[PDB]
Amino acid sequence: GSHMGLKIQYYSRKPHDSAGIDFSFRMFNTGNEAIDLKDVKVRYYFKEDVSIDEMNWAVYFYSLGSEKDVQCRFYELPGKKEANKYLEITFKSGTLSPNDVMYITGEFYKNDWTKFEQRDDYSYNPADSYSDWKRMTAYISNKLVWGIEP
Ligand SMILES: [Ca+2]
Repeated sequence: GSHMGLKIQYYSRKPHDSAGIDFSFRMFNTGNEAIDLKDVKVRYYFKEDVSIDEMNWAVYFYSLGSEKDVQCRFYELPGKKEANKYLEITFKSGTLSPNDVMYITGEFYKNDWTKFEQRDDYSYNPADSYSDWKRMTAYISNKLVWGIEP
């Protein structure tokens, strides 16, 4: 009984052209040790020509505490054919015991209110139910534990 593990499931009911990108997801502790969410980050990858400072994000719900405890930031991802941006989600608090699940809800937008095209976004899963989603990644202490980077 000696390893940590996470798994992400997510889906978006937004149409492929959308003002908001929904990054709401759930995450399970699949290992056999409790996890401090302060050590965890998650990435949602996409493609956009706008600068990271031309987008804004919001988190509306966090099952393990206040929504204020979920902090996000946009980053550039250069030199990759499959994506050129990610939103990284981090946590100020929260604990997940083995087999427990957490949820967040959140969306991001362009400052100029123009629409995103999501068909070229690596992490987009247009669906109406949960399944394991390998195109969002999760890390513990900066080590990759779930998913596949672009
Ligand atoms: Ca896009």
